[PDB]
Amino acid sequence: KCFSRTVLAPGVVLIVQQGDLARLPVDVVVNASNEDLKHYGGLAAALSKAAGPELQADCDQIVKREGRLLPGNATISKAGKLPYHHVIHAVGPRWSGYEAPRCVYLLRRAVQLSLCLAEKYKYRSIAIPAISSGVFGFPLGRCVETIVSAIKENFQFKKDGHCLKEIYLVDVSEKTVEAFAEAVKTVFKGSLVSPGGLQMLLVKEGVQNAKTDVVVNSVPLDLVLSRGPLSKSLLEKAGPELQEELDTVGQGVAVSMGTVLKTSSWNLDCRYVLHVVAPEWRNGSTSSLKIMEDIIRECMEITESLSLKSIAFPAIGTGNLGFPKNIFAELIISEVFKFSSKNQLKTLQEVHFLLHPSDHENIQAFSDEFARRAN
Ligand SMILES: Nc1ncnc2c1ncn2[C@@H]1O[C@H](COP(=O)(O)OP(=O)(O)OC[C@H]2O[C@H](O)[C@H](O)[C@@H]2O)[C@@H](O)[C@H]1O
Repeated sequence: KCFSRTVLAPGVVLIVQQGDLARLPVDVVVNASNEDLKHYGGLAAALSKAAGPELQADCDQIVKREGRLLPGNATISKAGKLPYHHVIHAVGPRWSGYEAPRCVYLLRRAVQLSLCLAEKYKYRSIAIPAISSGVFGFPLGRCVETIVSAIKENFQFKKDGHCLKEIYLVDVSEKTVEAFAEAVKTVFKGSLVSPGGLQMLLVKEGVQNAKTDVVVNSVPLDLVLSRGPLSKSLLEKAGPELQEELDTVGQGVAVSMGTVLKTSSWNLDCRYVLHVVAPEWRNGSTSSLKIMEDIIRECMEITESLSLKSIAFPAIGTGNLGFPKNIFAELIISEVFKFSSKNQLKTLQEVHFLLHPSDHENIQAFSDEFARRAN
């Protein structure tokens, strides 16, 4: 039983249907999974059954070679006896009344990530169930608006290249599908304040011209500052004494992934510069998403321990490391929120976002997200 049919964009159509994810006319289906890729209850169990042990087997090996996933994550496995080659496994969040927005955030990261994945393997049709709604507790109303919002933003934010044409939104119960069809109906000043007081300023200057107490740079494993365009602009403006200081502070240290080192500002108008070695997008890896949230937390954390009052973040990793810009905007914003609410800060009160005037995708990404957050 089909319900509605909606156009997103030329060639692309969103279809709410009733049906069984096991037997559907699409390239790939999305599984509501957990952190271990274990499929012991729910639909994922329905899927495992039909697929046979092959389905679990690959998962098990995926979990032993890449390790457990975390909420807000998605990977891709063999399908076994299913009418597909692959299943996309989306690990949605567990639902908590207190951490609502972070839950909304992670449910949506999962959906976004799973669209990325299907797009990577060039699929042109996908089936998505109401992830999280079952045994992870996510109230059916918010769950499905979030999924639909996620999908909208996928085609709204960058039209530039897309393999997907058919997105099915599925379930076997009639009410979940009613939700979905209601959800689709509903779905179709750069300055926020978190609960605990700290505010985030959208700012459209070169990072070199920033005037905060702390500024973050993104830099490679051997710490040369001349390579990336962000690093280059700081190097140029500060003086070469920043390269000399950085190489000397990172002397006795086996520079790894998620490494943060502090230097003084020289020519620059800030007091200190935090230099950070950000992870490659690696296709949206679990690691990449941890390590980056961690850097973000550490730089704010450090800053509170220096008793400083303000810090300037650029779109780190959205250049050569290949982070889809929207995903990042929304990664760092969540993290500033999550962090501010959970701590009682004494001196940190202002996170600025420095976006090059000529970087419209980054200006765009952060605006849209700021708009949602003020909405
Ligand atoms: N002057 C500026 N002011 C503000 N933003 C800027 C500026 N210049 C560039 N951006 C934005 O800055 C963003 C980041 O661009 P990238 O410099 O590649 O850093 P990355 O974090 O992607 O990683 C690449 C580096 O790290 C790796 O180890 C590589 O070896 C490189 O050294 C882009 O969105 C720019 O639009």
